Amino acid sequence: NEIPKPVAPAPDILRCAYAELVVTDLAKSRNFYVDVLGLHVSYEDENQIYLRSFEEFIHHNLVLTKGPVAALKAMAFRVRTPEDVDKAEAYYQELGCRTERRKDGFVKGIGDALRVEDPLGFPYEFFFETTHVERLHMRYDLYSAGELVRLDHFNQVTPDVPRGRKYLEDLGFRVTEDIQDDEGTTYAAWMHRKGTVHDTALTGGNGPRLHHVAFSTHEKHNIIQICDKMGALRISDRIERGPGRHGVSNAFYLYILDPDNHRIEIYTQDYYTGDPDNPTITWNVHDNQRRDWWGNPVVPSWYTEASKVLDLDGNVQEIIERTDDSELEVTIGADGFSFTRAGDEDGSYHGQASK
Amino acid sequence: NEIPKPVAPAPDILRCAYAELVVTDLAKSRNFYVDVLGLHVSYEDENQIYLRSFEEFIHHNLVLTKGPVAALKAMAFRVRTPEDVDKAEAYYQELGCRTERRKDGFVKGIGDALRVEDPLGFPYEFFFETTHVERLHMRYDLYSAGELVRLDHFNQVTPDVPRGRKYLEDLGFRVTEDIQDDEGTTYAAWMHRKGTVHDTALTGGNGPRLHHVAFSTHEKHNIIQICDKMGALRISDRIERGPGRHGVSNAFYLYILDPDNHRIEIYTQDYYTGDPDNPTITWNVHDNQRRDWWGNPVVPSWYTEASKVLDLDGNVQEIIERTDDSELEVTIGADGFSFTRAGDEDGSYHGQASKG
Amino acid sequence: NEIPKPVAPAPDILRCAYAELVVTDLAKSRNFYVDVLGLHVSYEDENQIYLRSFEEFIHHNLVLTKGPVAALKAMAFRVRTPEDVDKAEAYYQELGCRTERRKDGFVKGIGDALRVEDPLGFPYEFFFETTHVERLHMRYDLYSAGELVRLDHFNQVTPDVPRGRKYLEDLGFRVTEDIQDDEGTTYAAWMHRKGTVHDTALTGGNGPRLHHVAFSTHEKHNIIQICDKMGALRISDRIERGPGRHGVSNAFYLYILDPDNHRIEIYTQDYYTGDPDNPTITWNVHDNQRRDWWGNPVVPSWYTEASKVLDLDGNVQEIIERTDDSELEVTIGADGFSFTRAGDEDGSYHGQASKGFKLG
Amino acid sequence: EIPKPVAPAPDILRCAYAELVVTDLAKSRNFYVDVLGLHVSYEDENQIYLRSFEEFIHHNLVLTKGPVAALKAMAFRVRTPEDVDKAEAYYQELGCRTERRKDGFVKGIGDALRVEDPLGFPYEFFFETTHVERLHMRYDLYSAGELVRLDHFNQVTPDVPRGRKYLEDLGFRVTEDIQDDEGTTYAAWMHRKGTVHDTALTGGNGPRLHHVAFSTHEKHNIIQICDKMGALRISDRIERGPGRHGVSNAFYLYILDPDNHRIEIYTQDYYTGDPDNPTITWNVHDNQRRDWWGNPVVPSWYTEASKVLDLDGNVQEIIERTDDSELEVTIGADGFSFTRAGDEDGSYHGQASKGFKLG
Ligand SMILES: O=[N+]([O-])c1ccc(O)c(O)c1
Ligand SMILES: O=[N+]([O-])c1ccc(O)c(O)c1
Ligand SMILES: [Ca+2]
Ligand SMILES: [Cl-]
Ligand SMILES: [Cl-]
Ligand SMILES: [Fe+2]
Ligand SMILES: [Fe+2]
Ligand SMILES: [Fe+2]
Ligand SMILES: [Fe+2]
Repeated sequence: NEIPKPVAPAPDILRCAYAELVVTDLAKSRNFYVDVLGLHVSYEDENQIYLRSFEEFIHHNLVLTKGPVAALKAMAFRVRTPEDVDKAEAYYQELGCRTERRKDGFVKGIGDALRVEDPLGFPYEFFFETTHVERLHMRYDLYSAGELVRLDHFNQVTPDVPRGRKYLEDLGFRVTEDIQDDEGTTYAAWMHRKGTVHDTALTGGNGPRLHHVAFSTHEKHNIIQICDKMGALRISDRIERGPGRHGVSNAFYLYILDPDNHRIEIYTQDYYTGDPDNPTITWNVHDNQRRDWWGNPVVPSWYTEASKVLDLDGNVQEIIERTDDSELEVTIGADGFSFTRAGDEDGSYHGQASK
Repeated sequence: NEIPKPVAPAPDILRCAYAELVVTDLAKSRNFYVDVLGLHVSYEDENQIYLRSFEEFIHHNLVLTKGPVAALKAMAFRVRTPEDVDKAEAYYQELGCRTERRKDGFVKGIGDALRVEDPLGFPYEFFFETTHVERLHMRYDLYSAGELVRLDHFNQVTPDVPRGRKYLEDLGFRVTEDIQDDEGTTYAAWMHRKGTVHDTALTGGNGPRLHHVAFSTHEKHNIIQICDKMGALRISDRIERGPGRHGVSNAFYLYILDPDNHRIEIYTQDYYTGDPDNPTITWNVHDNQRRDWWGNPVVPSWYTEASKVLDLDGNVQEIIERTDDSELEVTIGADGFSFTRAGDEDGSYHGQASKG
Repeated sequence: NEIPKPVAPAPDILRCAYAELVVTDLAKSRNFYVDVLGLHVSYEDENQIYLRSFEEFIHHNLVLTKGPVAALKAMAFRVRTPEDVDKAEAYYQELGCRTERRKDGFVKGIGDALRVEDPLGFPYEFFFETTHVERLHMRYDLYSAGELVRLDHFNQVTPDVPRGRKYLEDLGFRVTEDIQDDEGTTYAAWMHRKGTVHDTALTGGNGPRLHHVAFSTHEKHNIIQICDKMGALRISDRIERGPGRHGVSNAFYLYILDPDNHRIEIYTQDYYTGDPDNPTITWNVHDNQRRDWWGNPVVPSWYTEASKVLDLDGNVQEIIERTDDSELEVTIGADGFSFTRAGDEDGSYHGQASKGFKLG
Repeated sequence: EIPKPVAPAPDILRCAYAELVVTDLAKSRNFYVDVLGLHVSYEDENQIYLRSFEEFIHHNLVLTKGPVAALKAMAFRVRTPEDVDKAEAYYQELGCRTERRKDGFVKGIGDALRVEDPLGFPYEFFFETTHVERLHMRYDLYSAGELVRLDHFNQVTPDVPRGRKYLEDLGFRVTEDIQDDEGTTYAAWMHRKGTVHDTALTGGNGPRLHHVAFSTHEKHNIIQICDKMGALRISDRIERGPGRHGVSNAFYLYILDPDNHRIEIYTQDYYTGDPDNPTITWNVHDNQRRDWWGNPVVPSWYTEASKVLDLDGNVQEIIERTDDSELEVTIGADGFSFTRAGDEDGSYHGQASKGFKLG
């Protein structure tokens, strides 16, 4: 059942670059991503909105495409050279995956691009060529109190984390942190190319589903302001979880829900991982500071809800149920538990979440 | 039932000044307030620790007094003149309250002071005279990433909020914000002298009990650091609620628990209330943004748990039960309700707390 | 030349409330205060713009009034009761000052108001009645990265600081901080009613002139953002001084210049002064951490330039020259001196400013 | 011209640490540990080894007691052990003096190569290093001014294009630079790790070390360092700032250690890891290029820098810049700068911005 390593060389992946999300009401989505969140328009028409963060120079970090069923259509990684698109094609072909190459791109402002149904059922895109736009990094006349400054990562729900981890490691992603138990189950892994804690991450669950797309801010007060704004707009019900400090990654975070329930994380101030012997951190699944360092409870919807993903024909990918133990069940379910201090019943929670 | 307005003039109260808290293990409490929270020691011996915030010049903002039963011993307000302590004494005597006056103070660093058992059963102190100490407001060589800069307010649990409110208004406190419902019930009120949202507040519940004492920080990141530090110390279980943004008050906040479960709020960035026609804001009790503006749920312990208070002899005040509706029950209990948008079923909660 | 204490009781002043500035080009001024700084419009027409801060509930904190000569037309203080406007009139009449009373106000959204040519030549207004507006304190859908949240203070240039200080003390302002030297000269004083470091302040120099109006932010990053935005708009030449940490007041600060060179300070995180025995802090004029705690030099324009003020007829008040020693001259001038550490030659400056600079 | 070797360049990850010679170890310890809050990895009577809050390698700064304060080595970590062999072959082909120590020059570094590079600078290349407790979640230690990473070095060298070409051959990519309309280069910034820079060249007499830079999380952390220095009554050791840079867009501060070694505190520059990352060239007369808010650049910033040592520990001879001086063309008596290109309003002629002339 393992995914064999191709003999063909892996493409040299720089970073996560953009996501294409199918949305059902383009105007409602535009209000969320432009008016609430302040992303910058790179192109729009009656069918699509192309958006970028404050410090981006490539054409976009987010494409909103009107469609009948809300879903992730592609999660796109930029590769180092044009020849790396050829490498990506040969690599996935050797893996036995369905691939589609468009020499003029799938979306505006991207050139030669390869989309694939990857071995975990996810629609990945690889591209080098992209239309450069004005880098807005010093446009403080446009800067919002909640400004989103970079695209940081994706998070994928998949049933077998070790299987997916090994596949991503072969593609050159390096694991930085993970969550395990003493019995040897892996519940989640984080992995990177660009020298932050992650470009993508695997959350154990029924999949393929897209858990979230994450944008960063400069400072913690910028995340606070997003929350404050949502309260002023009386859409606080769309704040799912946070704001908090993560255990894994050490980042300050917030999770919010778009009009189609696509989950967006806002994230800041993780650490440098670019050294090849970067120390890998393993948390125990029962540690109540692993996800929220302050011990705040993880709402069940965070574990159970995630976005559909599409195949290359635009149809929804069938889901495979996780057979490994469930993080939700072992921590906050009827027979779950967590601790503040390992071995101490004081500050422990049994069959219950924290707080 | 109503508390009459005295003929005697009310004392001119400046602000909340300090609390004296009884604690059971002086060493454990010191470690919390000094090592974890960073408050500054004005004086300490084997029985008491006198602590002050970064910007304070009066002797202290907090006195920890070792004793057998953890409780509030005195909540103190400073008055404008020495003659206002005379006014306070005559005022509470007309109210028929027990009073006790000491020209040399009850605690170190306070001179002529009046303590009273007020009409709600709380131990109030009024004083003018205090020993000035080094104001540490520019001692950035001492400044902590979580620095507590000022004492901001107290919050009192009392069963009948309107009764208490009228009494505090006659005493010169002005109501800035409150929480009511559509059936004539008041659940909470905030009231001030110094021109911030409050110097004290009333929370409807069984009482007298002390809900919390609140200290300010300069910035929101200072509150975040307190949380981060508690995680590093592996004492995140002592974070009760927050961090968040309040609806009422608009302040950024955090609630933590000391070793005797006394609740401390960290608070920043409320607004100016010093004009006498300052607009009074009333929230509906079912508005899920009233306590946490982001809609985060209020944990039941925040409603049910609070500190004992002492009388002037040092004995615990008997608790009188609230008969008015319970904010817990009407918002997050089995028959509770809250809304995100008034009149919208979407984003409303029936018989449970927000966010799952 | 002491100003006597009246027998008539002083009005009970709450706080500074608004300033009326005469501006020469209303559109250019609106661009600065609304588009650059983010203040909120309460009312406007062809002649005036009425602006308020994020947390204000009275009608306005600033009125911009088109006129031929840019100047301060009124610094306004709110009093506690309607009766305090009568008290103000009686008080200033006893002081021998010219006064003008308008039962329906001088500017929109203010009711019964008294304006006075005060003993230092400044146009003060006292009022209680004002039209309440929507308080925007939780309108985070409007909140700017540089949001101005309150009006904090005024600062006045006057030739004789002790004379003015005594008069303001009789009026009920308490001095929180001052700058003096060891030879009896007062260079500046800060004084309050509302329980912050100040509602107004006196800066020694030729006057009457208005030094600045100050607005506060929530946090230091908000002030940084104003600077950053001015850079992006390529108007960094309108940043006069800062950003910095003050010694006096301990506030984080920035000084900028509007289209008519009216100086605006942005300010945050001073301390509580409401207790009646609040300790008064006196800094020595030669302490190089007194104005900028980090030792950064005070640009000469900060000491020399300030706005004209008008009398009740709208004519510019004549300027009276300061004869006391000049803060500029004694610190950064040719015979000037400043220290980092009292009594240490190392980190001291002789005949020049700090950090490697001299007067242009 | 410095030729491109046939031998492959070592794969450089990032700047890693500097070794600074200091004259009074206790006074230097007070500055770096007590004032700035850096974390001790090792110390004795001869040296102090210091790391930032988020570091896992042994150290980011070695303070070595010696007779003459100077930079002794600026060290870059390479990707594999074999890259140290590549460094050695590369610099030997360049004709540079090299010294190889299989067990390191300083504690907590293993196999290492030091070289006197073509610009006169003592560079070290290493892979092997002793891992230590990564303190990134130790909020019980976190100070209000916490220094979280080593970010970069800045080198003073007389001929910027000559140095830039050599660094490009070594794999560094230019992100930003400062030039004039007549083709003079005043400064260039260049990176390996995907930030604006790992090292930078400032036109001037050299070799000299301009500064070492550490990062903070947020801008308020830099403000606190200034506030703390005021409280300690050492504001005279704040040289320049705080400010926002034009070049790099980072929030910054420059301070001076007890031997006048300049330390920058820096935060919130941008991502440069894509290979077609857009370069940005600023005009030397643009008064927003160094401080975005137009604050004047203090003359000492342009004239003063640290000595550097050769592999024997002797001070490297200084070679004079012959290209135009940035100080002179901008803030000297014949200099000029502008706020808006072509606008006399907001321009400065023969003095610095904001009303000052040179002291
Ligand atoms: O600790 N977890 O909950 C994490 C850590 C990093 C992330 O970006 C995330 O989405 C989850
Ligand atoms: O803009 N300059 O002054 C710069 C920009 C970045 C730096 O790291 C520096 O030392 C100077
Ligand atoms: Ca003298
Ligand atoms: Cl609340
Ligand atoms: Cl000043
Ligand atoms: Fe994430
Ligand atoms: Fe409170
Ligand atoms: Fe001011
Ligand atoms: Fe630098």
